[PDB]
Amino acid sequence: KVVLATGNVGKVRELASLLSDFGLDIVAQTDLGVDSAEETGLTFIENAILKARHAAKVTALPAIADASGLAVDVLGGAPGIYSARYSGEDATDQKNLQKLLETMKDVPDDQRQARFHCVLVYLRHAEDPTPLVCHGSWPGVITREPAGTGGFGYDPIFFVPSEGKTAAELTREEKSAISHRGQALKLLLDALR
Amino acid sequence: MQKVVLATGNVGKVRELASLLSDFGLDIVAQTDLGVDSAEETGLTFIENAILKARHAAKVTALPAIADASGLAVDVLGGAPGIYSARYSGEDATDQKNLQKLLETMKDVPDDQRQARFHCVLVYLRHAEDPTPLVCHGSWPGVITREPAGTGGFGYDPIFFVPSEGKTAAELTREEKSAISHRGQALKLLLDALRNG
Ligand SMILES: O=P(O)(O)OP(=O)(O)OP(=O)(O)OC[C@H]1O[C@@H](n2cnc3c(O)ncnc32)[C@H](O)[C@@H]1O
Ligand SMILES: O=P(O)(O)OP(=O)(O)OP(=O)(O)OC[C@H]1O[C@@H](n2cnc3c(O)ncnc32)[C@H](O)[C@@H]1O
Ligand SMILES: [Ca+2]
Ligand SMILES: [Ca+2]
Ligand code: NA
Ligand code: NA
Ligand code: NA
Ligand code: NA
Ligand code: NA
Repeated sequence: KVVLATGNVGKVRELASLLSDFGLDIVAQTDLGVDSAEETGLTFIENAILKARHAAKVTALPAIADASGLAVDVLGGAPGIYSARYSGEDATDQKNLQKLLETMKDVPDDQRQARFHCVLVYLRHAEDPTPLVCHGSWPGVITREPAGTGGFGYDPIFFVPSEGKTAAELTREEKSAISHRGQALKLLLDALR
Repeated sequence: MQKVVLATGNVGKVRELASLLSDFGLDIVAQTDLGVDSAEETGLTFIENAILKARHAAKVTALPAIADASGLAVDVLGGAPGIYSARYSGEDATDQKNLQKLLETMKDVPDDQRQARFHCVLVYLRHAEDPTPLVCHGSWPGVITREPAGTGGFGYDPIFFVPSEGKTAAELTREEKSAISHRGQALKLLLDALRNG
């Protein structure tokens, strides 16, 4: 039994069944009454550990967490670890991507490079001194208009060159095969076996 | 021109890190030379403690920083001393006091139950608040001896037998240890990450 230490349904959709396929019994932290951890970390790695640790503390189960975000080159890597609250704590996925959009409206078509980052952590117990920490990243280009209805977050404005479409235009299987998250997950599963 | 602070006060670690970082092309300065005091290690993992030490140095000096958090995990002791390796014998701890304590602790542990592993995490931070530090790790299995042997290295090396070599970590040359240790492995990964960064 392993707790999935996220409240993000888009993350759950991209993780839970692949983890199950692998052979784990996955429980969403909300089912177990785990509230949101304080994300006080300055890096994806530290925040992923904090969220996994918070869930492992509450439940006494091993935990997997995901800290991820979008880094845009012209913005010096923003919104980065502040991706979820980019437009404030009114923030929704649509409000965040539209702010990003508005922010980049005068950025030339050839300067819109970006990269998604993902750190996945597996903690055997809350105080595991050697958690499995796996990361992935995924380069793309920020579009000027959203396209596609799949995925979540900034997916409609993230053009994926290798696919010739945005992340939201991919099927879930396609996106799982190549994303920052799918790359990290492959490394995590390798490490687990 | 541009310096990188080595965020450790452990001379044994400096001896094992500085020369390859210099060969790579980094201008390395030990944090003590810049007057940096030891950070408070409040982390529960090697990775968190390596990040905190790198960040403290980076903040104090305004230079990129590399830190190492490492320790010895003994199976029969449930992984102790672990992240508490440096302070194992307490507030007066020295390498010899720490290894002798561990010795004494393991006195009645049978020969087939003395397995252990060194762990190393190295971190590189461009700035104190770098959201994506380079984080590399290495581990190295061995067996705890009953008596110290060898004078090389530092820390618990005299009591860490390495089955592949048929001698303890302290009986290895500097070159032999760097080729196979938890730290040699992590450092080459870090150099690879730095180049490809
Ligand atoms: O902390 P948890 O509960 O896991 O949920 P969260 O959504 O608050 O998670 P983060 O702090 O890790 O927030 C990261 C964000 O990065 C964005 N993001 C992460 N992965 C994404 C993906 O695959 N596609 C689009 N956006 C993604 C996401 O929409 C948020 O803006
Ligand atoms: O924190 P810094 O300033 O780097 O110095 P420190 O010596 O306090 O560093 P740690 O908290 O990382 O302590 C780790 C320890 O693990 C031991 N250790 C680490 N690497 C070792 C090695 O290669 N051989 C023997 N012992 C080692 C070391 O002697 C300490 O007991
Ligand atoms: Ca969050
Ligand atoms: Ca220390
Ligand atoms: Na979002
Ligand atoms: Na989201
Ligand atoms: Na220690
Ligand atoms: Na030492
Ligand atoms: Na070494």
